[PDB]
Amino acid sequence: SGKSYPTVSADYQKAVEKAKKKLRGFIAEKRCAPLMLRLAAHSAGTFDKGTKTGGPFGTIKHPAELAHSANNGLDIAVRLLEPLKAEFPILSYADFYQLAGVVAVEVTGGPEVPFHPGREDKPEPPPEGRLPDATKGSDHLRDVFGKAMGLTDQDIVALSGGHTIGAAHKERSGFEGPWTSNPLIFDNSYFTELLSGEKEGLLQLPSDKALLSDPVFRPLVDKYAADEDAFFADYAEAHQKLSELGFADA
Ligand code: HEM
Ligand code: NA
Repeated sequence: SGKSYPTVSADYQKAVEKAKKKLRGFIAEKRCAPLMLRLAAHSAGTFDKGTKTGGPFGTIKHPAELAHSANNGLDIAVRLLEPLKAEFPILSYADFYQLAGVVAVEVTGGPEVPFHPGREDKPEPPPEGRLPDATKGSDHLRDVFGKAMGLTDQDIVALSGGHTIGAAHKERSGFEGPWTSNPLIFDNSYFTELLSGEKEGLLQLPSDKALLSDPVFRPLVDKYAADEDAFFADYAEAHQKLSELGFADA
C-alpha cells in the first residue's frame, strides 16, 4: 500500500525470472538460505523514514557497510552471490539481494513473498548503528522498526519469526545456536519454542524474549504459535514491506 512500482524493460523482467530460478537452486544446494535472508534484512533494515536514507539499495556490498559489527559474516553472503550476480548484469544489486531473500524464504518452505523489481543501486551506505540490538527490548524494537523503518507492531513480531530459519554464531554476533530444531525449515516453530520456554540446544535472544512480555507483541506470538497460516500471511506482508522500504514512493 502506498506503492507505485517503476516500469522496467521486458529484458529486465526476463532476467528477474531467470535469476529467481538460479537463486533457488544455488541457495538450496549451498544451504545458505538463513544467511541470504539475513543479508536481505540487513540491507533493508537501515531505512530511516524521516530522512529517506538507507534501505534496500545495494549498499551492503560496500566494504564500509560489511564492516559494521551488526553485519559480521555477511561478507560471506556477498561473496557467495557474486558469480551468480555476474550472470545477470542487467539487475541492480539492490534487486538481486532482495530477490535472494525472497527465494531464501520460499526454498525453505515459507510463504511466497511478492517481488517487484526496480530498486536502484545507491552510492552511499547509511550510518552504522540502525539495525536492531539483540540485547535490548520492546522500546528498542519499536524505535528501530517503527520510528525508523516505519513498520507496524504486527510486522515486528512476524519478522522476528524469520529466526525460524538459521542460527547465531559466537564468532559473528557472539550468540550461538539455532532457534529451532529445524533451522532450514521455515515454519511457526520459532513461536512454539519461544512459548515453551528455554530448551537446551536452542537459542532465545533477549530481543526474542521481549516479545513475550509486551502487551501488543504477546497476543501476536500466541496467534502465530497457534495458527501457522496466519503467521505465513503476516510474514509475507511484513517481508514485502521490509524489502520495499524507501522504494516505489515510500
Ligand atoms: C527483531 C530484531 C532482530 C534481532 C535483534 C536480530 C538479531 C540477530 C542476531 C544477533 C543474529 C545472529 C547473527 C550470527 O551470530 O550469525 C541473527 C541471525 C539471523 N537473523 Fe535476525 N535479528 C532480528 C530481526 C531479523 C529479521 C527481521 C529477519 C528476517 C526477516 C532476521 C533473520 C535472521 C536469520 C534468518 C538469522 C540466521 C542467519 C544464519 O543462520 O546465518 N532477523 N539475528
Ligand atoms: Na524451523
